[PDB]
Amino acid sequence: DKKKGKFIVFEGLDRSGKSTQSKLLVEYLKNNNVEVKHLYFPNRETGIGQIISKYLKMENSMSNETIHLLFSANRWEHMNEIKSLLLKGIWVVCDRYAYSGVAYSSGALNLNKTWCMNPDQGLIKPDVVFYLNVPPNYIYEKVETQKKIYETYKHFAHEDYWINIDATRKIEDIHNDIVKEVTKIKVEPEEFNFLWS
Ligand SMILES: Cc1cn([C@@H]2C[C@H](O)[C@@H](CNC(=S)Nc3ccc(Cl)c(C(F)(F)F)c3)O2)c(=O)[nH]c1=O
Repeated sequence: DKKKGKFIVFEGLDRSGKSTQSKLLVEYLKNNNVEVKHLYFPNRETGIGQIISKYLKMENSMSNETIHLLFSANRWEHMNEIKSLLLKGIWVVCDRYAYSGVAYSSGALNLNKTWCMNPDQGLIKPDVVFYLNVPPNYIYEKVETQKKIYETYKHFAHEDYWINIDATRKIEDIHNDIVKEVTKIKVEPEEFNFLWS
């Protein structure tokens, strides 16, 4: 029944260095003989993710609710896999999750926050979210849009699982900070928890 692996999500704006730091953490975990799967959302695992790619390339004109639900569906299609890995003691490091879903739809597309949160209710909750904080300053690439998304990400800032990381600092120092925070996580197995608990 118990979750044995740890689940770490990285969030942040498009440029914030999510993928660099997530890659570095994976490498650190592996170097230490911790088994780990590196995942990212959205992905192209099935046809759901293929439609999402066409959206982001602005090749289709999909409505805001339709795309929002495809992003959430792409997370749901991964829950079996993520549950099974964590049950086995394999850690999961994931680049973006439901927090992106809410921040981008509610920030960029002006969808109601609660409506945006609902379809991700019940997803596995991560142990920690590292939010790679880079203030936006001078699809979605316009700084005003980035600022809207930045503002909505603040909806999560007060939560205990949410770890703000100043991602303007040196790559090595960011990595050391993330390793420092990972070493604080409880080592013992625990019950699975779920969004938005
Ligand atoms: C997991 C998730 C992510 N996002 C956004 C949209 C996109 O998936 C990501 C922001 N990064 C982007 S838009 N990268 C990007 C930039 C340019 C281009 Cl062309 C592309 C593409 F190749 F995918 F099209 C991708 O975060 C969402 O809006 N909702 C979600 O649920």
